[PDB]
Amino acid sequence: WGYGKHNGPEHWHKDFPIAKGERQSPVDIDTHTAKYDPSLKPLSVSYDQATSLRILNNGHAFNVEFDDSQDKAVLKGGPLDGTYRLIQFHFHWGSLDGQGSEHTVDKKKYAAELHLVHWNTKYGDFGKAVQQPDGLAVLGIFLKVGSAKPGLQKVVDVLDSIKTKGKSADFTNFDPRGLLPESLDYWTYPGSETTPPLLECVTWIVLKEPISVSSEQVLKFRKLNFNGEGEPEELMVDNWRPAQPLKNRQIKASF
Ligand SMILES: CC(=O)Nc1nnc(S(N)(=O)=O)s1
Ligand SMILES: [Hg+2]
Ligand SMILES: [Zn+2]
Repeated sequence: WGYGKHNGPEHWHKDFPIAKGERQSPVDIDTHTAKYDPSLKPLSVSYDQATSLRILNNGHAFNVEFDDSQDKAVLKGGPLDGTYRLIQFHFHWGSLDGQGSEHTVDKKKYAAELHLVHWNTKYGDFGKAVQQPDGLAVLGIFLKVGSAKPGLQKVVDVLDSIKTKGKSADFTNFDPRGLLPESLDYWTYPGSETTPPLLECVTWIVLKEPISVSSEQVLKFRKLNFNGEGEPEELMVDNWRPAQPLKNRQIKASF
Protein backbone atom coordinates (compact mmCIF):
# COMPACT_ATOMS: atom_id res chain seq x y z
CA TRP A 1 0.00 0.00 0.00
CA GLY A 2 1.46 3.49 -0.51
CA TYR A 3 0.31 6.65 -2.31
CA GLY A 4 1.23 5.73 -5.82
CA LYS A 5 -0.62 4.79 -8.98
CA HIS A 6 -0.31 1.09 -8.29
CA ASN A 7 -0.47 0.88 -4.53
CA GLY A 8 -2.33 4.07 -3.57
CA PRO A 9 -5.60 4.73 -1.58
CA GLU A 10 -7.75 3.61 -4.52
CA HIS A 11 -6.29 0.09 -4.10
CA TRP A 12 -6.16 -0.43 -0.31
CA HIS A 13 -9.57 -2.08 -0.28
CA LYS A 14 -8.21 -5.26 -1.81
CA ASP A 15 -6.09 -6.13 1.24
CA PHE A 16 -8.05 -3.91 3.66
CA PRO A 17 -11.74 -4.25 2.68
CA ILE A 18 -12.71 -1.97 5.58
CA ALA A 19 -11.53 0.83 3.19
CA LYS A 20 -15.16 1.14 2.07
CA GLY A 21 -16.77 0.63 5.38
CA GLU A 22 -19.15 2.45 7.47
CA ARG A 23 -17.07 5.05 9.41
CA GLN A 24 -13.96 5.89 7.28
CA SER A 25 -11.76 8.96 7.58
CA PRO A 26 -10.90 11.57 6.35
CA VAL A 27 -14.15 13.45 5.31
CA ASP A 28 -15.02 16.85 4.02
CA ILE A 29 -16.28 19.09 6.88
CA ASP A 30 -19.25 21.07 5.50
CA THR A 31 -19.43 23.88 7.94
CA HIS A 32 -23.09 24.60 7.30
CA THR A 33 -24.34 21.04 7.99
CA ALA A 34 -22.09 20.79 11.08
CA LYS A 35 -24.30 20.49 14.14
CA TYR A 36 -23.41 22.97 16.85
CA ASP A 37 -23.77 20.95 19.97
CA PRO A 38 -23.55 23.06 23.17
CA SER A 39 -23.24 19.92 25.37
CA LEU A 40 -19.71 19.38 24.08
CA LYS A 41 -17.23 20.20 26.85
CA PRO A 42 -13.98 22.16 26.27
CA LEU A 43 -10.84 20.25 25.38
CA SER A 44 -8.41 19.45 28.17
CA VAL A 45 -4.98 19.08 26.56
CA SER A 46 -2.46 18.23 29.39
CA TYR A 47 0.95 18.13 27.62
CA ASP A 48 3.42 19.66 30.14
CA GLN A 49 4.95 16.41 31.31
CA ALA A 50 5.47 14.92 27.91
CA THR A 51 8.56 12.77 27.28
CA SER A 52 9.41 12.61 23.53
CA LEU A 53 11.68 9.67 22.76
CA ARG A 54 12.57 9.66 19.09
CA ILE A 55 11.67 10.34 15.46
CA LEU A 56 11.66 7.69 12.69
CA ASN A 57 10.76 7.56 9.09
CA ASN A 58 8.53 4.56 8.61
CA GLY A 59 8.26 4.65 4.83
CA HIS A 60 5.08 6.64 4.74
CA ALA A 61 5.74 9.54 7.08
CA PHE A 62 7.86 10.39 10.17
CA ASN A 63 6.57 9.83 13.71
CA VAL A 64 7.79 11.59 16.88
CA GLU A 65 7.20 8.88 19.45
CA PHE A 66 6.42 9.48 23.13
CA ASP A 67 6.60 7.56 26.26
CA ASP A 68 3.02 6.47 27.00
CA SER A 69 3.83 4.24 29.99
CA GLN A 70 2.27 6.75 32.38
CA ASP A 71 -0.21 9.64 31.96
CA LYS A 72 2.33 12.26 31.05
CA ALA A 73 0.74 13.82 27.98
CA VAL A 74 -3.06 13.24 27.96
CA LEU A 75 -6.16 14.44 26.13
CA LYS A 76 -9.58 14.45 27.81
CA GLY A 77 -12.58 16.73 27.89
CA GLY A 78 -14.51 17.41 24.68
CA PRO A 79 -16.49 14.39 23.31
CA LEU A 80 -14.25 11.97 25.14
CA ASP A 81 -15.23 9.86 28.06
CA GLY A 82 -12.04 9.04 29.90
CA THR A 83 -8.32 9.74 29.45
CA TYR A 84 -6.52 9.21 26.18
CA ARG A 85 -2.61 8.84 26.24
CA LEU A 86 -0.37 10.56 23.59
CA ILE A 87 1.65 7.89 21.78
CA GLN A 88 3.03 9.68 18.65
CA PHE A 89 2.31 12.51 16.18
CA HIS A 90 2.89 12.70 12.38
CA PHE A 91 1.97 14.86 9.43
CA HIS A 92 0.53 14.28 5.93
CA TRP A 93 1.67 16.85 3.32
CA GLY A 94 1.49 17.56 -0.30
CA SER A 95 3.98 18.22 -3.13
CA LEU A 96 2.53 21.76 -3.54
CA ASP A 97 0.92 24.10 -0.98
CA GLY A 98 -2.68 23.62 -2.29
CA GLN A 99 -2.88 19.97 -1.23
CA GLY A 100 -1.72 18.05 1.80
CA SER A 101 -4.56 17.79 4.29
CA GLU A 102 -6.63 14.66 4.68
CA HIS A 103 -9.74 16.38 6.08
CA THR A 104 -10.97 19.41 4.19
CA VAL A 105 -13.24 22.25 5.34
CA ASP A 106 -15.80 23.05 2.62
CA LYS A 107 -13.77 21.14 0.13
CA LYS A 108 -10.75 23.39 0.88
CA LYS A 109 -7.41 21.65 1.20
CA TYR A 110 -4.60 23.08 3.32
CA ALA A 111 -0.79 22.46 2.93
CA ALA A 112 -0.59 19.61 5.50
CA GLU A 113 -2.14 18.11 8.63
CA LEU A 114 -0.76 17.18 12.05
CA HIS A 115 -2.32 14.17 13.86
CA LEU A 116 -1.51 13.68 17.56
CA VAL A 117 -2.53 10.13 18.31
CA HIS A 118 -3.92 9.07 21.68
CA TRP A 119 -5.21 5.73 22.98
CA ASN A 120 -7.83 5.28 25.71
CA THR A 121 -6.23 4.23 28.99
CA LYS A 122 -9.24 2.05 29.89
CA TYR A 123 -7.87 -0.47 27.38
CA GLY A 124 -4.35 -1.02 28.82
CA ASP A 125 -2.30 -0.53 25.63
CA PHE A 126 -2.72 0.75 22.05
CA GLY A 127 -2.99 -2.82 20.81
CA LYS A 128 -6.18 -3.58 22.75
CA ALA A 129 -7.50 -0.05 22.11
CA VAL A 130 -7.84 -0.67 18.34
CA GLN A 131 -10.16 -3.58 19.17
CA GLN A 132 -12.67 -0.95 20.37
CA PRO A 133 -15.02 1.67 18.77
CA ASP A 134 -13.82 4.30 21.22
CA GLY A 135 -10.15 3.08 21.36
CA LEU A 136 -8.47 6.18 19.90
CA ALA A 137 -8.78 9.95 19.58
CA VAL A 138 -6.80 11.91 17.04
CA LEU A 139 -6.42 15.64 17.46
CA GLY A 140 -6.04 17.07 13.92
CA ILE A 141 -4.45 20.40 13.08
CA PHE A 142 -4.32 22.11 9.74
CA LEU A 143 -1.09 23.76 8.54
CA LYS A 144 -1.24 26.70 6.22
CA VAL A 145 1.82 28.36 4.59
CA GLY A 146 2.75 31.71 6.05
CA SER A 147 4.93 32.75 8.87
CA ALA A 148 7.22 30.18 10.37
CA LYS A 149 6.23 28.15 13.34
CA PRO A 150 9.03 28.54 15.98
CA GLY A 151 8.17 25.28 17.67
CA LEU A 152 8.26 23.39 14.41
CA GLN A 153 11.97 24.09 13.76
CA LYS A 154 13.57 21.32 15.96
CA VAL A 155 11.57 18.78 13.92
CA VAL A 156 12.43 20.29 10.59
CA ASP A 157 16.21 20.32 11.46
CA VAL A 158 16.32 16.58 12.48
CA LEU A 159 14.84 15.48 9.10
CA ASP A 160 18.29 15.05 7.43
CA SER A 161 19.02 12.44 10.11
CA ILE A 162 16.07 10.35 8.99
CA LYS A 163 15.85 10.90 5.21
CA THR A 164 15.07 7.27 4.36
CA LYS A 165 12.78 4.44 5.33
CA GLY A 166 13.79 2.69 8.50
CA LYS A 167 16.04 5.48 9.87
CA SER A 168 15.52 6.83 13.44
CA ALA A 169 17.12 9.59 15.63
CA ASP A 170 16.81 10.08 19.43
CA PHE A 171 14.51 13.05 19.90
CA THR A 172 14.00 13.87 23.53
CA ASN A 173 12.69 17.00 25.24
CA PHE A 174 10.41 18.03 22.31
CA ASP A 175 7.36 19.85 23.69
CA PRO A 176 4.21 19.25 21.53
CA ARG A 177 2.52 22.37 23.00
CA GLY A 178 4.55 24.43 20.52
CA LEU A 179 2.46 23.16 17.67
CA LEU A 180 -1.06 23.94 19.15
CA PRO A 181 -3.15 26.80 17.65
CA GLU A 182 -4.45 29.64 19.84
CA SER A 183 -8.03 28.27 19.92
CA LEU A 184 -9.18 24.87 20.85
CA ASP A 185 -12.45 25.08 18.92
CA TYR A 186 -13.06 21.73 17.27
CA TRP A 187 -15.36 19.64 15.03
CA THR A 188 -15.67 15.93 16.02
CA TYR A 189 -17.07 12.76 14.47
CA PRO A 190 -16.70 8.90 14.54
CA GLY A 191 -14.15 7.73 11.98
CA SER A 192 -11.05 5.66 11.29
CA GLU A 193 -7.28 5.52 11.09
CA THR A 194 -6.50 6.91 7.61
CA THR A 195 -3.57 4.57 6.74
CA PRO A 196 -4.00 0.71 6.65
CA PRO A 197 -5.25 -1.14 8.75
CA LEU A 198 -7.91 1.73 8.48
CA LEU A 199 -9.45 0.53 11.78
CA GLU A 200 -12.78 2.10 12.69
CA CYS A 201 -11.75 3.12 16.13
CA VAL A 202 -11.12 6.87 16.10
CA THR A 203 -13.06 9.81 17.58
CA TRP A 204 -11.68 12.61 15.47
CA ILE A 205 -11.30 16.17 16.84
CA VAL A 206 -10.26 18.54 14.09
CA LEU A 207 -9.45 22.11 15.15
CA LYS A 208 -10.88 24.99 13.35
CA GLU A 209 -7.84 27.22 13.68
CA PRO A 210 -4.93 26.31 11.34
CA ILE A 211 -1.34 26.95 12.41
CA SER A 212 0.94 28.56 9.83
CA VAL A 213 4.44 27.27 9.06
CA SER A 214 6.78 28.86 6.48
CA SER A 215 7.28 27.75 2.94
CA GLU A 216 10.95 26.78 3.73
CA GLN A 217 9.78 24.80 6.78
CA VAL A 218 7.33 22.73 4.71
CA LEU A 219 9.91 22.35 1.77
CA LYS A 220 12.07 20.35 4.12
CA PHE A 221 9.15 17.90 4.58
CA ARG A 222 9.13 17.23 0.86
CA LYS A 223 12.88 16.22 0.86
CA LEU A 224 12.25 12.98 2.80
CA ASN A 225 11.95 9.68 0.98
CA PHE A 226 9.57 6.78 0.86
CA ASN A 227 12.36 4.51 -0.21
CA GLY A 228 14.97 2.77 1.82
CA GLU A 229 18.59 3.64 1.68
CA GLY A 230 20.44 2.37 -1.41
CA GLU A 231 17.21 2.32 -3.46
CA PRO A 232 15.88 4.61 -6.25
CA GLU A 233 14.68 7.93 -4.91
CA GLU A 234 10.94 8.29 -4.21
CA LEU A 235 10.24 11.71 -2.62
CA MET A 236 7.80 11.45 0.32
CA VAL A 237 5.16 13.90 -0.95
CA ASP A 238 1.36 13.66 -1.11
CA ASN A 239 1.04 11.00 1.57
CA TRP A 240 -2.65 11.74 2.24
CA ARG A 241 -5.89 9.70 1.85
CA PRO A 242 -8.67 11.42 -0.20
CA ALA A 243 -11.94 12.40 1.61
CA GLN A 244 -14.39 9.55 2.24
CA PRO A 245 -18.34 9.42 2.12
CA LEU A 246 -19.73 10.61 5.45
CA LYS A 247 -22.37 7.80 5.37
CA ASN A 248 -25.01 8.64 8.06
CA ARG A 249 -22.61 10.56 10.21
CA GLN A 250 -23.18 14.04 11.33
CA ILE A 251 -20.27 16.18 12.35
CA LYS A 252 -20.77 18.26 15.53
CA ALA A 253 -19.02 21.58 16.28
CA SER A 254 -18.16 22.96 19.68
CA PHE A 255 -18.95 26.40 18.19
C1 LIG B 1 0.00 3.32 15.35
C2 LIG B 1 -0.85 4.42 14.73
O1 LIG B 1 -0.84 5.53 15.28
N1 LIG B 1 -1.55 4.14 13.61
C3 LIG B 1 -2.28 5.06 13.03
N2 LIG B 1 -2.87 4.68 11.95
N3 LIG B 1 -3.47 5.76 11.37
C4 LIG B 1 -3.30 6.85 12.07
S1 LIG B 1 -3.94 8.37 11.43
N4 LIG B 1 -3.98 8.26 9.83
O2 LIG B 1 -5.34 8.24 11.83
O3 LIG B 1 -3.73 9.70 12.07
S2 LIG B 1 -2.42 6.70 13.50
HG1 LIG C 1 -12.10 -0.57 16.60
ZN1 LIG D 1 -2.40 10.52 10.10
